[PDB]
Amino acid sequence: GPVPSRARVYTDVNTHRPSEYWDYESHVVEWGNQDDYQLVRKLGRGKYSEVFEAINITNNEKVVVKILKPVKKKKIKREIKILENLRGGPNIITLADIVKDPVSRTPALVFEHVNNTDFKQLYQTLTDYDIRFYMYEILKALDYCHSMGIMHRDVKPHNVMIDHEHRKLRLIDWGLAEFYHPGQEYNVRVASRYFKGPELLVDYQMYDYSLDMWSLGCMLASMIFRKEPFFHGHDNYDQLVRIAKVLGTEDLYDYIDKYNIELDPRFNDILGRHSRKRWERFVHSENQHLVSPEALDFLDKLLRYDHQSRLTAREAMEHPYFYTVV
Ligand SMILES: NCCCCNCc1ccc(-c2ccccc2)c(Cl)c1
Ligand SMILES: NCCCCNCc1ccc(-c2ccccc2)c(Cl)c1
Repeated sequence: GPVPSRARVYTDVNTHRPSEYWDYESHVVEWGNQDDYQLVRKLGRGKYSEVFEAINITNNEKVVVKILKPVKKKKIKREIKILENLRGGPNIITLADIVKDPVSRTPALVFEHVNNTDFKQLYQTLTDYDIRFYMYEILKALDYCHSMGIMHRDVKPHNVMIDHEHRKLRLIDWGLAEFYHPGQEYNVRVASRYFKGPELLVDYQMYDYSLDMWSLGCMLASMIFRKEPFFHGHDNYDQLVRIAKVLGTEDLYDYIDKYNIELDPRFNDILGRHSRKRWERFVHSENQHLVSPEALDFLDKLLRYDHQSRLTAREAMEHPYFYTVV
């Protein structure tokens, strides 16, 4: 069968902690008052959620209310426990309350308000420095949650809120987040298609925090190259082919050989043969002002098939690409 794997960092953080920290099914939820909050407007719509801007009428402070379609109670408890565990961590969205609607029998999470600036207008005003600045803020969030034994598993631009006026960044939507336990086999149906790590696509279940580092690499490539998304798969199988068109098929076979992975038969007629591309091939007139040798070197160390060969969040923070940031 497949060769086992474990995280190179924070491997045993949950092993050395008591069950109260990671056994989310045993966590006791305590509701606040739904009457403290007045809904203002709809911000977005998720698979099993609706996000609203609200006002806490007891202090006249704006908040964010995430109403959850309670399709799986276990999943709601997981998200609540993780949010409670990470509360106060750098650039982590702050869970301020948990409320219930008794008539519809619906739970809601109340968060600190983040004034998100428009992402489409944020493009082409962003400089090389801004990308390095905001990439560093995301790394602080990831190094923190990984150090807390938690994998986000849904890193993408939709899950990163930026208040550009105050240079404030928050990593949000911890609904797919999970406790890392060495040796555990996780569900590969996590992250959004374009941000899915090769481990998920080849059905390698013993993954870790390094999955978030791949997703972060997809975001960096799309920002510096002005190509959204960077890896444009039309399905989960085609997503690996899009990756293989860049990283090449040679290294892909080295990765599946190292972990003794069996490729799904669906990859037989679509994978083909692809040479390893130079990152400099993606440089064009519209993006060259955001690209540098240090950005390319950093990108090359995140976008690796081998999850163990990717920079951890702390190693990434020490990369020359971030020498210009505080
Ligand atoms: N006269 C009472 C004024 C406050 C009314 N409360 C508004 C309110 C009602 C329900 C909810 C709610 C909706 C879905 C799930 C969980 C909670 C909220 Cl956030 C707010
Ligand atoms: N679901 C709420 C919508 C949030 C939109 N996110 C805006 C955003 C803007 C820029 C970025 C960004 C900045 C620097 C480097 C890479 C990415 C992100 Cl992650 C996110």
